[PDB]
Amino acid sequence: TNLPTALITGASSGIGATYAERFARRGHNLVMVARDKVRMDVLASRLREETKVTIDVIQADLTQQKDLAEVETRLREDTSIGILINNAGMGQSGAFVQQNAQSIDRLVMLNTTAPTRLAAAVAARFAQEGKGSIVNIGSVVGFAPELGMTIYGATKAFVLFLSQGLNLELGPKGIYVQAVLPAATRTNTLPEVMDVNELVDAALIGFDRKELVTIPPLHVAERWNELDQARQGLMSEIRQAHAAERYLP
Amino acid sequence: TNLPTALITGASSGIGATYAERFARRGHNLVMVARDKVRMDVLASRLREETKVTIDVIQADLTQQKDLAEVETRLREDTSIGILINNAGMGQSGAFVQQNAQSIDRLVMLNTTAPTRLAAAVAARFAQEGKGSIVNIGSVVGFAPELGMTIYGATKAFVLFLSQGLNLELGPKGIYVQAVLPAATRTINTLPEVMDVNELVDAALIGFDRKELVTIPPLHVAERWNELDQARQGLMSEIRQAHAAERYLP
Repeated sequence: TNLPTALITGASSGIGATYAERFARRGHNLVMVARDKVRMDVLASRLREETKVTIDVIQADLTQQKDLAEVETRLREDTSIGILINNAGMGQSGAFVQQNAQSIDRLVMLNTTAPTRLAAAVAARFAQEGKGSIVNIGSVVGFAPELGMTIYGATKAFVLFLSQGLNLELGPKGIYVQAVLPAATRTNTLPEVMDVNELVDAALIGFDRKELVTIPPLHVAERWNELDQARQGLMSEIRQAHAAERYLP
Repeated sequence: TNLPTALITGASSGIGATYAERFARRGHNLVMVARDKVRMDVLASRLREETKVTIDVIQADLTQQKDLAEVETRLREDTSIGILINNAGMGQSGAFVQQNAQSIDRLVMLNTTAPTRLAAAVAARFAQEGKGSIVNIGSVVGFAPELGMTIYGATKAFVLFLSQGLNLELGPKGIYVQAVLPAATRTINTLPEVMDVNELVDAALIGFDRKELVTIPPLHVAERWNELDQARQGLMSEIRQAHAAERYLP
């Protein structure tokens, strides 16, 4: 019974909190990372009592260089960590013209820079060990510029490409890289939205099946294949020596 | 008659330097932004002699908060600037496991954070004026995780999405947002498969003058882009958010 320890960012609520509970019941030791230390301690204390696994709590604001460097160091040196859940992330509030220099910095930093750096911290050790799993939490919005969340969607397009690139680089080294792409998730005079428990349960079914790109709210799985095929179809017609004749006078 | 001033980042060499020469010959005043002030001043001096336009040179490291804030201020306050060429960018050196925390920060900052912030600096004024043009320099690598430049390609996937999002948001305000996606561009025992930077920018400016939204000069079959975008929306058309698909149900 040698289950690897799982480090999970954004563990204080929502998708991260559900991942923590899931892996703890499966028998995995945990390292919980979030900005809200109080909700983490409450959740971690309950999971210790129920599942009897060991859980380390790391308070970290991954928009800060000190906090991000501390989590990187934990990922590099803790040889027991064999699973990274790149879950920490934030949304965009308002239109593009309502955004701030501070808001743009934080949104890219948390959704793009931090998960890339955490993946880099583990990839060197994972490759030497010949095993390891990296789960990046993307978003369906990464496919939908029409939704008006331009910067958030752009960071999620980054996350999907990162996952695809890491699989091709690290897959042959024995490393499993999964992209989980939720839609609207629950993390009144209105009914809608998917329960976070259903989302993580679907994501873990793909995880156990070693699925590379997992989109639970996608009804027709073939649509993803056709998108990837269309992507490669475009690349197959790239001729780099000269511009196409439609750009010639 | 009254051609707007163009601010061009990464103007010291390559695509940025070529955009500068092109817009100066058309009659546009320029604001050149780069870290290499010596090479920029050489270029700007030559363009002043040839085209007789005015050129302001701003030495700036767009990975730095102070320098980026100065260029933001210039874009917000200089009402003569009507064109933004988001060209500043750097490549990735080595595999993912060879990357550094320092290298990752700079790669994301220069290729993603800086162009987004510069676009935001102009968009507020552009929207009030009801006109303006934003040209984001992406890359074909944004379509190709197979090329092994994972972080660089990811930033270019970011830039393309940013361009698509800005067109739908700022287009209705009268703002033109173009995505220019080069492949290998030249900025003896092998066959040439790199495009001359002059040919790349000339193709990009033909798309610019035609108000093309996504311009991929090395793409031989233009329909491939349409089919990709259609497939993208086709995937979105099958998104059902209430429950997970039955393939994830026991």
